[PDB]
Amino acid sequence: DSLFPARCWPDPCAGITFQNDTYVCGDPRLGPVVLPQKFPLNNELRTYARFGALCPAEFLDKWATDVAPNGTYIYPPANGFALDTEEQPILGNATLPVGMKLDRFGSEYGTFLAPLGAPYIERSLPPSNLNTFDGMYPYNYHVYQVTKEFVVGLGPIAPWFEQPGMGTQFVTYTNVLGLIDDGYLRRLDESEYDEKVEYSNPYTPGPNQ
Amino acid sequence: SLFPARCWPDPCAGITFQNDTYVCGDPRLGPVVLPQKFPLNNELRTYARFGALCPAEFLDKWATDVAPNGTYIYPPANGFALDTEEQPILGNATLPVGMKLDRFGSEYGTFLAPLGAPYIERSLPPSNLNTFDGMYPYNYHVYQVTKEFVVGLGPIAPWFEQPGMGTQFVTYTNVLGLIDDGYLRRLDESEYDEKVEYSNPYTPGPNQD
Ligand SMILES: NC(=O)c1cccc([C@@H]2O[C@H](COP(=O)(O)OP(=O)(O)OC[C@H]3O[C@@H](n4cnc5c(N)ncnc54)[C@H](O)[C@@H]3O)[C@@H](O)[C@H]2O)c1
Ligand SMILES: *[C@@H]1O[C@H](CO[C@@H]2O[C@@H](C)[C@@H](O)[C@@H](O)[C@@H]2O)[C@@H](O[C@@H]2O[C@H](CO)[C@@H](O)[C@H](O)[C@H]2NC(C)=O)[C@H](O)[C@H]1NC(C)=O
Ligand SMILES: *[C@@H]1O[C@H](CO[C@@H]2O[C@@H](C)[C@@H](O)[C@@H](O)[C@@H]2O)[C@@H](O[C@@H]2O[C@H](CO)[C@@H](O)[C@H](O)[C@H]2NC(C)=O)[C@H](O)[C@H]1NC(C)=O
Ligand SMILES: *[C@@H]1O[C@H](CO[C@@H]2O[C@@H](C)[C@@H](O)[C@@H](O)[C@@H]2O)[C@@H](O[C@@H]2O[C@H](CO)[C@@H](O)[C@H](O)[C@H]2NC(C)=O)[C@H](O)[C@H]1NC(C)=O
Ligand SMILES: *[C@@H]1O[C@H](CO[C@@H]2O[C@@H](C)[C@@H](O)[C@@H](O)[C@@H]2O)[C@@H](O[C@@H]2O[C@H](CO)[C@@H](O)[C@H](O)[C@H]2NC(C)=O)[C@H](O)[C@H]1NC(C)=O
Ligand SMILES: *[C@@H]1O[C@H](CO[C@@H]2O[C@@H](C)[C@@H](O)[C@@H](O)[C@@H]2O)[C@@H](O)[C@H](O)[C@H]1NC(C)=O
Ligand SMILES: *[C@@H]1O[C@H](CO)[C@@H](O)[C@H](O)[C@H]1NC(C)=O
Ligand SMILES: [Ca+2]
Ligand SMILES: [Ca+2]
Ligand code: NA
Repeated sequence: DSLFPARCWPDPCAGITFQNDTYVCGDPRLGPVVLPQKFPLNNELRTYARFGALCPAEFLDKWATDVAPNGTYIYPPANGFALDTEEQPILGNATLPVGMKLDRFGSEYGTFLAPLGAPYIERSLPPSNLNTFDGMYPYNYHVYQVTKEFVVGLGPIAPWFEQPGMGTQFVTYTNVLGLIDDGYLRRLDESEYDEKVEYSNPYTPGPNQ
Repeated sequence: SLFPARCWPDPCAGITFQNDTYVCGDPRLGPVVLPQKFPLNNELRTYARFGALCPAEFLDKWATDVAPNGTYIYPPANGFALDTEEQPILGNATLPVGMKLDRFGSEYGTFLAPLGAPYIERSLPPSNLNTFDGMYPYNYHVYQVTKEFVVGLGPIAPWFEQPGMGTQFVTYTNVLGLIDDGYLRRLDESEYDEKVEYSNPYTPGPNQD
């Protein structure tokens, strides 16, 4: 393991402007120095090489507008859905059933979720989505459960940010907070997603029903 | 917990013993011994193999019979998730050279997932963890694309008491054929035992010209 690929030593942070010691190389775009060590977060991050095989400045050079602190991450086209052979996004409008569990790295003003437990690398997220903004939600990780059916854009996640992607994303037409407001999602606390059976599916009916 | 606590005292009630080393002596219920090492143990960390059901309940719901002659019933539309009009969500997509895929199953089949996808994201029955070739414990195979080729690519519908919602790659030619024609190569476990080997070096960064 370790924070950087072995090639990056002895100066892995060369080219990075230090800003704040909470983050890798002092740069919030490179995510937090400290990573989760409890289930399920550690399970979702077990396959996560933060910069792939790149070093920090190469990673920022590739995926952001500038290695300097003013550089912003560039996001994939077509809302990050994987593209078919004709460059069109693969997705469909789909009804999320009551009982389905969803999770998300990001504030509740966002519109992108994944099925509960998807690996971080399946989400094609940059390292900064693991930064903590509310101490009640370390690593900006939120878990929800569908309390009333609603329709979302549903489809595969394109590779991005030096990761393979290919999770499924749910792109909502109301942001998360709005969906909670209107009774479509409820928040789950950690006791509701800390055992294996709580990842299983009781709501989908069988073929013989 | 192998069985949900609700199934005690006698979880194997209704199951006919057939073969030892399988849960309740029934190969449809998968092996007793589950994988002990990364990445397989990472892929099964969220797997409750019957959900909240007891073995006979699970077979009654998902197979044609609890008796040994029962066979698992599979989801329609080749297991793709369905949109609000009951059409499968998928597109034809080019898999790029370098992409890593994996699969629980034999090389005569056609369904793969992105390397590292959780077992519950694949909506597979317990018997896809059965070992048929000691060279491949749990029938777990990993591949890398060596020449680009087109697959059906889409979200995985929930089935078998699991949420699904990984992405599946549905090949037009079985795995063995694709290896033989030079589209896939087999990976040794040494080639997927480190986090960096799950990252993506082949997808290019956005154009900034
Ligand atoms: N296996 C995974 O890891 C996986 C990844 C992503 C998604 C999925 C999910 O798998 C589900 C399908 O399961 P199934 O066992 O049918 O897959 P697979 O093993 O690839 O087989 C495909 C078809 O090819 C035929 N055939 C396969 N072997 C032989 C053989 N030795 N001899 C003769 N014919 C054979 C047969 O029609 C079979 O149904 C589907 O619902 C899908 O959602 C799994
Ligand atoms: C690094 O900066 C943070 C402040 O960052 C802001 O607040 C975060 C919650 C998040 O919104 C970031 O994106 C923001 O840029 C410092 O956090 C403060 O730390 C002081 C410690 O003296 C503490 O008193 C305050 O409570 C913190 N402020 C907030 C708003 O939480 C942090 O200390 C900085 N790191 C270092 C090493 O100084
Ligand atoms: C599971 O076992 C069966 C054999 O039947 C079981 O074992 C007996 C010793 C006895 O205890 C029975 O009551 C059990 O039900 C295997 O089926 C045999 O397979 C071989 C090789 O393929 C074949 O030559 C025999 O004809 C088969 N016998 C029958 C009755 O079909 C079966 O292969 C085992 N399955 C697994 C996954 O191990
Ligand atoms: C598939 O098998 C079931 C169950 O078979 C019985 O139980 C097994 C464990 C073993 O002991 C078999 O030899 C048994 O016949 C069949 O279910 C029927 O179960 C009823 C229950 O009242 C019993 O009366 C019958 O005799 C069985 N039916 C027959 C013999 O026609 C089931 O029929 C089998 N599969 C199909 C497609 O019918
Ligand atoms: C995806 O493309 C297939 C056809 O792709 C060709 O055939 C495959 C077997 C494989 O060799 C590919 O590399 C080829 O490019 C479409 O299948 C056709 O669909 C139409 C209408 O749905 C049907 O009438 C044709 O007979 C199908 N062809 C075959 C050979 O079955 C498929 O529709 C495409 N899927 C999407 C979502 O665009
Ligand atoms: C972004 O900022 C660049 C200059 O940043 C400064 O120089 C670099 C080398 C670092 O030392 C950094 O800490 C400094 O703040 C500009 O050259 C560039 O044009 C700016 N980008 C935009 C889009 O304006
Ligand atoms: C999904 O629904 C939204 C809102 O109703 C609509 O704007 C969009 O075109 C639909 N997309 C598909 C693929 O049906
Ligand atoms: Ca719990
Ligand atoms: Ca290795
Ligand atoms: Na070096």
